[PDB]
Amino acid sequence: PEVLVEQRDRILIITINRPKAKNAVNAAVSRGLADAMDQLDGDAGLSVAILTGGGGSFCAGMDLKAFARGENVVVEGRGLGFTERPPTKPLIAAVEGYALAGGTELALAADLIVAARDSAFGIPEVKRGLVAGGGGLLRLPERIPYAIAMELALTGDNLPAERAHELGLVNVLAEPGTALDAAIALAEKITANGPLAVVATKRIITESRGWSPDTMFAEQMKILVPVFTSNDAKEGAIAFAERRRPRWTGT
Amino acid sequence: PEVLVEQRDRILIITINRPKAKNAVNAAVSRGLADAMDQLDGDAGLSVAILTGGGGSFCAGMDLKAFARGENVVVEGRGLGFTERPPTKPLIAAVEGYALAGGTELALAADLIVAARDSAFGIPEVKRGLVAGGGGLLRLPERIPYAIAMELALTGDNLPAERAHELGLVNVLAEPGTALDAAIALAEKITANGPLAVVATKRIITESRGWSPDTMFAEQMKILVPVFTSNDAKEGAIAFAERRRPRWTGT
Amino acid sequence: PEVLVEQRDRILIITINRPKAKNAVNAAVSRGLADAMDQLDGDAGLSVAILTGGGGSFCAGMDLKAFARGENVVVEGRGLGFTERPPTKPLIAAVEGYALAGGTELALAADLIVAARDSAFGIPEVKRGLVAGGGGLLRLPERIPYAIAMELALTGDNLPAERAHELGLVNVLAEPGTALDAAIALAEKITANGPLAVVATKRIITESRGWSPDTMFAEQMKILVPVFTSNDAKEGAIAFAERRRPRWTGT
Repeated sequence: PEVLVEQRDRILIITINRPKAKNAVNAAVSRGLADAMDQLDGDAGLSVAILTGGGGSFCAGMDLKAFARGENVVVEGRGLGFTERPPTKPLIAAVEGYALAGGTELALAADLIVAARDSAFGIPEVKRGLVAGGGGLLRLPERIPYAIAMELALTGDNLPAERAHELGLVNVLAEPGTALDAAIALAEKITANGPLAVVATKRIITESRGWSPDTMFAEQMKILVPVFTSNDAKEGAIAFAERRRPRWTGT
Repeated sequence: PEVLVEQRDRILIITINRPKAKNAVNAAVSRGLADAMDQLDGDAGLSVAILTGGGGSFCAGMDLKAFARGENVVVEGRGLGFTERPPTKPLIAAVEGYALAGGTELALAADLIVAARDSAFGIPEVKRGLVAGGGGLLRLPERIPYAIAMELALTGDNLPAERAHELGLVNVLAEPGTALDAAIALAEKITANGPLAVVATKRIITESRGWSPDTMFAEQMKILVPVFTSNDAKEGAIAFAERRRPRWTGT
Repeated sequence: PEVLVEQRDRILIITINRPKAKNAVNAAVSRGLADAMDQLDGDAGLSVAILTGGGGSFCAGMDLKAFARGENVVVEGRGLGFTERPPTKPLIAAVEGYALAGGTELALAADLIVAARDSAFGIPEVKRGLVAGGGGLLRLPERIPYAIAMELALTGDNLPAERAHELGLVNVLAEPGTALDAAIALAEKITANGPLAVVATKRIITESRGWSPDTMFAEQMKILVPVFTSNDAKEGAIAFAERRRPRWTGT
């Protein structure tokens, strides 16, 4: 299987299993990722997903051999796996080695990035006379300073993970080989919080980028009201009062 | 009094005076803050305000006890004091200790933040099954890198002031206990500049976020014309020519 | 000549030649810059431009003496040289010494900034009772953290290049006196990539700021299709396959 899926408590671990091809995205991998996100969002037993690449490399981008023969790597309505339709639940990318071109675009479509100190990002498409069309040009300038995003886009240069951490692209710098365990620790903190409040918090942040300051509080209030009337909200207050862990139901 | 107000030259010092409750915002504090901003903006003898919390702690958020009994902490049209209606004159937050939840949202509604090296920010609402609705989810992603804002929102973790300074959230790192004096020095630099030009500069920056590149220069020009025809503009030129301090009138 | 223009391979070097006036922009310099950009964009033999100031100083802003006598420094439809109409090809600013007021606004209207370790930026207009109207208030908050942009705007303080590099404003920190050579190295990396893909990458990044997430991929696709059907795209693939340098034609 070109994409491996493992359930661990409330956490879905998604592993691109194409290491001899540096985990490049073909049609198989693209469909596997989309299915994995449909599983994450559709299963009430899951809170967070982690995306990683096996064997020490995250993702070299779209498979060039598969692009050559004309495979349908881009699935209409999802893009490269999920670049044009990110999941509603939180997604963490855990990055070893190279995440280049489509690979950096997979990481950008996640919410959070955990990267080994020796890993690298980049969008080298222009070096081949191409353009990064998986959302890298639309998200990188919103994730790191605009001029740096512009530089990486125009040169195709690598962005080493230490610099990406300094620029705010990488949330956690991990020791080489341990990115996945650092992402699990981050995912376990997110799963310990209120499922409805977590999904509503991300929804407000992502959908507010297409809102207007005119109407930002009004729009946000519609998302807030179901969380504040939720059973979990009452359980949260009782558990904090009794100095114990809350037992979420997702209602 | 739950909010203390002091006039020092052209600077208004606003102190939340509820230290045994960690300066949490009840109805009293919320109304006091709104009044303080109305005083700042309405008094021609004032240029800048500083918001701080007494006793070594900025603000623990909305008072939970007051939220429990149903106090009207949120005043319609202002939010938590002023989160939904920031003042037109510059506001500096000086942060000792913890600024959490609503407290971080008060700081975000200011223009500038001075923070002690040992202070911390955070929005831990999701840990209780709630969501930060005082503007934290709408401003933090515009103040620090998007992924970091997302991480703090999803985990509820603390953001230590040193990191917040590295991320651009904190303007000045102060020695512990001295945040207020560092904020005064920053406020005194702002008050030395042209009052109309200062108020117009902030107005252009804040209102440009809801403008369109199509019409950005046109909109900005309408704000520029009164400042450039102002008496202060002529006084600014004369004083620089004569190598002396300008005497602003605010006209 | 108050603006010097030199062609070196595919790189246009634009030097403000007014060093006794600290390279301040008068009507002459403003028209020279606009002409230089028309040359860059109109000549198919050029890929990238560098803007610098001769003698160790980038640009002190608009010439005050020329503003005093009423020269038309701002040319309608271009602003200060090009602040209101940046070129379509990539522009790099190489900064020695001071880049203040209009000077920082010239640098902001570029795509990339190379700055000597001992150089400084700033917008001190408010210190004279004026406002920075050359785009500094509209671009700085999109280039460095919002609160820092706000601080520099309200105080007029200098932003030293080392800090500007930490904040993401400066792409490359250069040794003092060597900014121009560092900018050439950066320009040479950009010129080695596909001309159409480079111009299309910048166009997507700049025009996406005025797009909506609703329609962002649709808008981007219209720019992508000519690059992907281009002769250069095929040459890029052949050259990478044969492990040799691609010979771009710009078609």
